[PDB]
Amino acid sequence: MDKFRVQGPTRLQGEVTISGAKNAALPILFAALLAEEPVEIQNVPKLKDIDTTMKLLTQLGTKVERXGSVWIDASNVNNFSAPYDLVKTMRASIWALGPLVARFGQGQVSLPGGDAIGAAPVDLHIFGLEKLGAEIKLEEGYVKASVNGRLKGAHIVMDKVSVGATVTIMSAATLAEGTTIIENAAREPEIVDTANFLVALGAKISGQGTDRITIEGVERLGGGVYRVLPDRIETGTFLVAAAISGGKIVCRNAQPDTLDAVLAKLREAGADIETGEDWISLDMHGKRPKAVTVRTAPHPAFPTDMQAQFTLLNLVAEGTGVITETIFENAFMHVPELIRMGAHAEIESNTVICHGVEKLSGAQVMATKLRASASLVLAGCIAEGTTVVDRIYHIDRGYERIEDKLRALGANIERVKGE
Repeated sequence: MDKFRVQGPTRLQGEVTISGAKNAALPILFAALLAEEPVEIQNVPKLKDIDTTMKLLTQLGTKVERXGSVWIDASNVNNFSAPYDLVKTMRASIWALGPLVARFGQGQVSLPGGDAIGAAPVDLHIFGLEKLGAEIKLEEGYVKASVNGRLKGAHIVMDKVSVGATVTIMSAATLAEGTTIIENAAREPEIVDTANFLVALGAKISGQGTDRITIEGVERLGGGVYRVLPDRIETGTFLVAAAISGGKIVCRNAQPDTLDAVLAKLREAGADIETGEDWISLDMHGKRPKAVTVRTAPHPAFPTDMQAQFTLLNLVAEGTGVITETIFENAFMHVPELIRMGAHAEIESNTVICHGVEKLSGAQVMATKLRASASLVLAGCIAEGTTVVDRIYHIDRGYERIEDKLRALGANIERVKGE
């Protein structure tokens, strides 16, 4: 079980190449089940969930192989069931359902369960599939779907914005007879990416990125090559790394338009930002950041996934700032950790009041979730002395060897194995 040992302080500066977004690669990989011809998915990160997905696809009869790309040949899918053993660690497995029933008229996915009635994300997926005409059975620890003939286009109104269900409905609708309109659709850049992938295969989709997506069903989907978009949260994390350390960083393989709110917030904190077609640069000029006000909200507003990083920024900024969380409740476990490192903060309901200090001090801190976790590593980089971040498996789930990227930026960081 790994930990990170970090020696600070170190200015984070230089260049970093942003990885493809896991959250776009996953739905695209599942959508490839719809493809009749070979597909090459480029820019796919090397993360556990990708491996799990490859294994799942293979179980269905898909030919799969990987490097930076993942090659999928779903021409011969011949099994329509995703078993317990293969789905247990990954809820995104539900994404196999829609493509299977849309293309083959049948599909089933194991449901580990555990969610309280009324707190089951699968519900929205089932809702959408039923709207499309599928018959759904909950039995034998599975969610089973079937339809005689083609799914049928429908006007669907989502009662809650769900990235997961939006992908299931959009994907399955590409092979339905008629037009499907998804009202209250999720707007995430990852949704736009998946839609663009589908269109590259021959689908007819419009409205992606807005609250209303319209899909005109087609007979079949083909194949080809598609490049997954950059990870916007990873980009944000590296931008913040330079912002809190007086550095200058250039993020390569980036997509500026997915980060409007984040860039604008960084500007407020005093950063000098430049953008290009596929890059973003941030320069602090050796200066300490200025405190800012942050309010999380649905895309394209400030992302909840950048909250911890901005909290850290405020904690070492000049002035007093407030971070308000409107999406996820209780997303503040990183705060007591930071306070152990010398930060000054008060948690008040759904907000964190930040009193910026000049320098942090190293400490033994614990990761307990992805973002707050990467934030702890960043704090270690700029803190005085030695910091040990425990439970880094959290970070590993969402960042491709973050220590390597940080090292290239000047960090003194070591992955400690305990051997």
